[PDB]
Amino acid sequence: MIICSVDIGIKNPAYAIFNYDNTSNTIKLIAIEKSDWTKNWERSVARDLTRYNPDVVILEKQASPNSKIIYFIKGFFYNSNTKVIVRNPTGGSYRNRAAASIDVFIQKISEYTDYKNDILNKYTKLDDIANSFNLGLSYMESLL
Amino acid sequence: MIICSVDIGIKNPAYAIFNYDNTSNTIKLIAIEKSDWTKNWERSVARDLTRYNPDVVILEKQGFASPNSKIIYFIKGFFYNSNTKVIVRNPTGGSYRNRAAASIDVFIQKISEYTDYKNDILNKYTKLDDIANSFNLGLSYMESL
Repeated sequence: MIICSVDIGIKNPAYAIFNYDNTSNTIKLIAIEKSDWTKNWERSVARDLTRYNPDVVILEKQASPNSKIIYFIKGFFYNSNTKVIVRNPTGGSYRNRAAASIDVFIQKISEYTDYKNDILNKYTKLDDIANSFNLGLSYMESLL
Repeated sequence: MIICSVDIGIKNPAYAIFNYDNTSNTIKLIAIEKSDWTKNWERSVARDLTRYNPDVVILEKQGFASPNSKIIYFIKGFFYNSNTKVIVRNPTGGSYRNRAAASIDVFIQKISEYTDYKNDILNKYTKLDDIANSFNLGLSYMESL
């Protein structure tokens, strides 16, 4: 089973891709990447989602130009075999949320990837990365 | 060529289906029906759009603050990379009731040129707002053709 969580944005989208092994009840992080959806966001989203052929897609619940992406994905995976689930954002002011997410990320990712240093060196801004990672985790917590 | 114009609404959706013959430069109305998208709007929209297998789909432009852009972009994703083109068109002044009145007048007087089935269309559907809207939207698209 392949899981695709997506922090949705135009200038700063991000996606985390997990592999779910129901046999071993374990979870392995495959890849988190920062994307760009400013030039033909439709084709960019289709590409980025179908790249790894996911079994389930997790979208962050958000008048914003991102609900169009939510429903574009919903229509794009409707007649397919991929389930699209929209989840709530994974307290305080809205500005504190990104800091809490980055802390939880930098402290929780080491259990899943073993590739922490290169992820931190490649991507300096950890907002959307942390958001997608925590969104995927919050979905999979309901599974186990 | 089959053209599908869609007046978008949850409790009051409507769709007009035209047949476009580029050879004869003529246009024939096939069917206009009022739909219901209150129970699983996703399945309802997929059903109503794939019903006649259209070559092009015409969608009404809606603001992001309206609960209908979700239907717009659901359709866009639903027909993406397919052989059906999805085009969003502008609404075909004053109050919404004056807009609907002008649309109903243009509809009730212009449909007879295309369907020959005016009397039964008027007898079946009493409220003509969204029906007229979808018909005029399809016409406004084909005028560009």
